[PDB]
Amino acid sequence: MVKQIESKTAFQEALDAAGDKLVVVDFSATWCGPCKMIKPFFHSLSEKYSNVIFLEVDVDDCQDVASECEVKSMPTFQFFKKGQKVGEFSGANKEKLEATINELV
Amino acid sequence: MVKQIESKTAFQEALDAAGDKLVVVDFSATWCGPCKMIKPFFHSLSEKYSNVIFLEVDVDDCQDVASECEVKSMPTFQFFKKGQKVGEFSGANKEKLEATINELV
Repeated sequence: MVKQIESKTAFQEALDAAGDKLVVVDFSATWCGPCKMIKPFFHSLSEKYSNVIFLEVDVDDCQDVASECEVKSMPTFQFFKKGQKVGEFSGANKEKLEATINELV
Repeated sequence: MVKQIESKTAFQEALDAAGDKLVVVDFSATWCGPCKMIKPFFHSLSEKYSNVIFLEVDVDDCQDVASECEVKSMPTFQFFKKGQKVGEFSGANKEKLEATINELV
């Protein structure tokens, strides 16, 4: 299920502990409408794909992580495999989220 | 020069007091890179076009205004004439900002 990130150290330690597994990070903001609309579906994906790690970073909480990951739209999903970014898109598109997970797993 | 908005009442009162003038609102976030990159140029435009009102809304400060204006990218520029939205785009594009101001003034 979804891991809540509350520091840059925790973000890095998570990308390390993932090993060979795909990591999907949702960068979101609480005030932003599309973020709220997609949160339940992002949590259902985490129950459906045991083999993929799902992280949530609130950009207001972790402005340093947000800045460093160069986020500028919400939600933004970034995909990582062994510390490397292998995909990214923004917008609350359900079909695209899952289709990207299936391409990258 | 640029007016700092710190409430929804102040945002509404500003759109009222503008009368027939174009209002350009920059929705930004302090942590976001492109926002910081374009801030000086947005302030130079405000000195150059006396006849246009330039407002700044920090989306962390005025999450209600941000939500209601349905912002989801930073920076987002929204353009208003007599309380009505007449244009919008996002991204730190200098030429486009000024070209839109000249189309709408």
